[PDB]
Amino acid sequence: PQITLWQRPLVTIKIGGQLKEALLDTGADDTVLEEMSLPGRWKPKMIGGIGGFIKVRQYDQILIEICGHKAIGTVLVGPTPANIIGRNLLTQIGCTLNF
Amino acid sequence: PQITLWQRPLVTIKIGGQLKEALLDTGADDTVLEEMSLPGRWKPKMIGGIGGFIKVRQYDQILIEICGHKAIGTVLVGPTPANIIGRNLLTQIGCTLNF
Ligand SMILES: CC(C)[C@H](NC(=O)N(C)Cc1ccccn1)C(=O)N[C@@H](Cc1ccccc1)[C@H](O)[C@H](O)[C@H](Cc1ccccc1)NC(=O)[C@@H](NC(=O)N(C)Cc1ccccn1)C(C)C
Repeated sequence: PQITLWQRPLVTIKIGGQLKEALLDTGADDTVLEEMSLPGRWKPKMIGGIGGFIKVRQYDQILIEICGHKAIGTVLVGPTPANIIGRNLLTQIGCTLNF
Repeated sequence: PQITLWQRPLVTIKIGGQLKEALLDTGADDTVLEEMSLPGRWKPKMIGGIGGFIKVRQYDQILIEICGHKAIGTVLVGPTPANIIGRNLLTQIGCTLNF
């Protein structure tokens, strides 16, 4: 598919069995998702953004499915205001920027 | 061009006379550049992201060239970690996400 950028590029992702929407984000290095409790082992982390840093938990090897396309990687869960799909999972789904 | 996202998507921009690099950022509504003097008048604004809010100066109707493509649009200047080109100028240059 081709997403245009008139609206925020939101898509549905299936993660841990359930669907959520998430923003496709070429300027994020990592994927950050709203608070949820996944089974599994995690690590504390801090990630930063325009106004400062926030505390998150890192899960490794999570399968997500972004418009039919699976990807496996690291996800950070924390008190974020949006669910953000960053480049670590976007590379796996073959996604490009074209102008 | 077609840009893959294995590395951070950074381009050279020309603005005010300067060259700079900025990130092409689909997850950003607006464009935020590090502090500079730009010709023109400006209004204070706040913008936010992960971590909170910063104070930015707003300049409207600013010419900017991203990879040899011109846009003319609003640019916010403030103390951002990174120079970000957001969706307000990516649609002028005809950028899409494809996968
Ligand atoms: C730049 C700013 C105007 C932009 N804000 C924005 O678009 N807003 C607030 C409108 C809005 C409101 C509600 C929903 C959606 N959008 C923003 O920060 N967007 C975030 C997404 C977001 C939106 C709202 C709340 C919280 C998050 C978007 O993720 C940007 O890609 C942002 C850009 C950025 C990059 C580097 C440094 C600062 C800002 N990435 C990030 O914040 C990511 N950080 C990151 O990847 N970093 C810091 C690594 C890095 C370092 C240096 C250079 C590049 N990358 C994190 C989500 C992990």
